[PDB]
Amino acid sequence: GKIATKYHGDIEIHEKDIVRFEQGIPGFLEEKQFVLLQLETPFIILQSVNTPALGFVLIEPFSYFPTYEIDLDDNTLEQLQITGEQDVALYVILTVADPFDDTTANLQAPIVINVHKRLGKQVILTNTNYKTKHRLFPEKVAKH
Repeated sequence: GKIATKYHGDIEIHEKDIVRFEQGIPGFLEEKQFVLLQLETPFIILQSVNTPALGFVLIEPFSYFPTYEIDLDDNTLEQLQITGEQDVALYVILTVADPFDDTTANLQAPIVINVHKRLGKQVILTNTNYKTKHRLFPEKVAKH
């Protein structure tokens, strides 16, 4: 099938490309089908198959946040059929700034995918030190 996208133009996608988010994503419960499209960069677009403008910029968190450590709740593990960490790909969503060096990531709400089962969820971590905005880069502007 063919879809429109935010960053890639019109593309052809296969059924086996689709990751199903059975609960949608927070704010958009009706958005249950996404494809992951590499920004030809360490960046991947979480692209809705139904709504072209709904395309989020993702990174794999450890590339910028090497100590990122989360503990998924039992309900999420069941919903995504996760048996161990080998089943899982993790991503965090960026809030892209201009200039890019001011970009932040939401470490509180990672995207969690069981890759081989093609199932996804955005998990909101409630028990943790992580916040909605963590800079990807150290501060450059001088400060007292």
